[PDB]
Amino acid sequence: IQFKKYELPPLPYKIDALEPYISKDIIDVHYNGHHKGFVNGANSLLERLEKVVKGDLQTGQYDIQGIIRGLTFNINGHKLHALYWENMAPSGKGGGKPGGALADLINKQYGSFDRFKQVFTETANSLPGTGWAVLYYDTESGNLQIMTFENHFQNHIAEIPIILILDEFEHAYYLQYKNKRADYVNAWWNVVNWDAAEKKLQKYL
Amino acid sequence: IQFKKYELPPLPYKIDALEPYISKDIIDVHYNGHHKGFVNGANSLLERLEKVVKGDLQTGQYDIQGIIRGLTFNINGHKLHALYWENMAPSGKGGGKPGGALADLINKQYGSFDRFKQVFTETANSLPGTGWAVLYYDTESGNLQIMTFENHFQNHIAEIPIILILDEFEHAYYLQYKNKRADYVNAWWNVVNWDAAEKKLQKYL
Amino acid sequence: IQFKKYELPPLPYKIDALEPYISKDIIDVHYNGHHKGFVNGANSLLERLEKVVKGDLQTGQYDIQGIIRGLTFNINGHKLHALYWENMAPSGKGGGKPGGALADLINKQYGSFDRFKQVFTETANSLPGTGWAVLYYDTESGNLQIMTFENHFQNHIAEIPIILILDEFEHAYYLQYKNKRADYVNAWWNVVNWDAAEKKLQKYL
Amino acid sequence: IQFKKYELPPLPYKIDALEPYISKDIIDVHYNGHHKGFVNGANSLLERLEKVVKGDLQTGQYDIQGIIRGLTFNINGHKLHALYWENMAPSGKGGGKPGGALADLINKQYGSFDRFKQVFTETANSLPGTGWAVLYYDTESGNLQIMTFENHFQNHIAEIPIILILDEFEHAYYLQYKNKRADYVNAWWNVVNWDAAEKKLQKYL
Ligand SMILES: [Fe+3]
Ligand SMILES: [Fe+3]
Ligand SMILES: [Fe+3]
Ligand SMILES: [Fe+3]
Repeated sequence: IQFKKYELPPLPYKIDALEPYISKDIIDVHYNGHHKGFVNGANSLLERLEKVVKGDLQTGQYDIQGIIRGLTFNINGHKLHALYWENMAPSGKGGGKPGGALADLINKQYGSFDRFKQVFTETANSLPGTGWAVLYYDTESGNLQIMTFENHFQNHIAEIPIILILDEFEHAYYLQYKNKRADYVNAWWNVVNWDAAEKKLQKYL
Repeated sequence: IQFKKYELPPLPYKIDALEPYISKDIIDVHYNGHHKGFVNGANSLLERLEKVVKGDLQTGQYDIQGIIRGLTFNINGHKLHALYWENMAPSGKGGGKPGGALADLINKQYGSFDRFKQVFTETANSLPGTGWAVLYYDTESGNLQIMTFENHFQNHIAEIPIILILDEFEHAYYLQYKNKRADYVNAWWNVVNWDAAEKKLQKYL
Repeated sequence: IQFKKYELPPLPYKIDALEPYISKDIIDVHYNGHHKGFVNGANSLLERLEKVVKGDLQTGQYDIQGIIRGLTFNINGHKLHALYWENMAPSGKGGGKPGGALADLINKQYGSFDRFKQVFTETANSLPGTGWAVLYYDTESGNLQIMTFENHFQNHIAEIPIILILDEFEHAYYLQYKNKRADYVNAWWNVVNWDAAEKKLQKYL
Repeated sequence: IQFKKYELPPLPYKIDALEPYISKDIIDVHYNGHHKGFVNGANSLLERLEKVVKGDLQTGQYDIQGIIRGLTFNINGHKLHALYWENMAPSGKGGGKPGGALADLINKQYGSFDRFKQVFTETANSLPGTGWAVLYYDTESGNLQIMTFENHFQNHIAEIPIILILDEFEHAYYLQYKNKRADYVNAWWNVVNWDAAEKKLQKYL
């Protein structure tokens, strides 16, 4: 008996494909260092949890909250980065405005893409500390719900899909933007994979 | 322009259907008081967010983190309780053991339902403070991942479905069990809607 | 080598001394059940941490984040309740308005005690989930800073003293007020130990 | 009526005084960028809270949880960095081992400074995400309690003094160590201001 392990997905493009918005130096360590670290961290914790389940680690030889909380940290660390990479694309394929159903929903709920961009940027910059900014598609209400995560595992909304995702941990921009997170946020719009976003949304319509 | 509002789902059974495991007094206020409060809280915050989007509330007339964080609190409060009600059933329909694919997965990953129950109960009782204990079906790895939430919005794992959900806020058991949360957890197994659980799991296989 | 253990302080009054604002039934289990549970939880975790330090628990036989986070949960659980009991007093000795330096500071920063009461009550009721509402005396700025804690260990401000403390976990009022936390908050003002508060403030002036 | 504003304390040394353990480039932006940002953020929120108190911002023109939570974030951001700067010193004045009462307490509770260093380093590296690692002096138990903070405001222990403090946000080491936080932690021991630590501890004995 055991749990299936996680696997680092391949990057959808070269590490420099996002320049000049996000330097290849950032992407390189962000993917090969940070993301890989989450896959590894999640897997080692799964191996440890398997031992708890099998009884190879008996009472007093583990602290369950440390394992469980470490798992939500690493698993989300992996899942969110995997979404992050696929949510971006080199300028041209990336950037611009959304079309199809996504654009329609955005207009109905925010008036226009231009307004949405403002509100999202504003909400992303209001995030106290490290975390993420995402646009959910609530399959229950049909609302494109904006949300900011603190760390990788706090503030998520249960079961619904992430359509737009922006990494706000400092390692996602520091080497290039230093402490100017807001400039990184502005630059990020230029590599958003709107087509992938529309494609994902379609799956829930 | 606006967001669609949330609606309190009807209870799947009478308020006393879960006795003697969970008194009708608890269920009554838990549903009509607590759950309804989340729907209302979420909706009023949505109305407020609409005003921010439309500009009826201008700069300096709102604190976005208060709205956004209040939304994750109330929206999850609503969604999780909605899952909670459907995840239980009067003794007979509720309780017992799971069958089908769910039982198979449980045996492959935990050895047996008996072991799973132990590990879940142990993990649920380790929760520091109020929150939830859930069993996820990770569509990525195929793992039935156990997790404890702190409050309604901390520790969730992105996008994956909740198969089993246990409410651990004090209002879910205090009136009947006082501070003996562990006794409430033991009693809860008797009303778990395993059929609904198998049904939900099937949807992702 | 070892760490000193914590001790449950004696209650400053009889368990019914706070009626009719907080029933003796609540106080009884709140002190003998909940508070005692924190002292015990903190001590057992300290014993476990001692074993990690001494090496009796070797690598792979513990998950440090579980121990450390369990310690902040239980230690604060103990400390905050200890402050809570001393921050209240039977009607007469408790309730009313503050005098001395505390009253003056309140007037300078909030205009009046009445205004302060309003803002504090408003802030306490805005707390999403379980936790606490406190009035700090920031020794750095001299500000009587209001704050809400989520659970027992989130949102504290480093090193400064708590002058006013209100428990907002459901077990502090459920048996008597059920889900009407706001009514409990209003009733609480009637047992606030303003003299003890003035006394504590004096120590930092 | 109003609240007193916070002030950025002057750096205790030149921005390059901590090299080669922490580059002057990091210190420069860490102090002039990050720390200053917290003082400013705290003050603007205080100004806003004053308006809520005075009534210049009426109902519906603010979201109290956003103000209150933003205050704990920024105030701690300021206080913790202020402690951080004073807790370090150029090599010579900094680094080495503690003496006096601090050393004795460390020996009684951890066996030796060497063991303490190991446990602290281990605990600091276990921190999931950004935050801090601190050594508290619990005035209640007399325990030198280790703790890791998540972000600037989560996991603190009420009212007790911080003797040792290590910043674990990525901006404290990224420019020099990139994602190798553990190497930064090892290097940090070389600039710990043990004398200041002993001095602060003395105040509570
Ligand atoms: Fe990242
Ligand atoms: Fe509930
Ligand atoms: Fe309590
Ligand atoms: Fe810092």
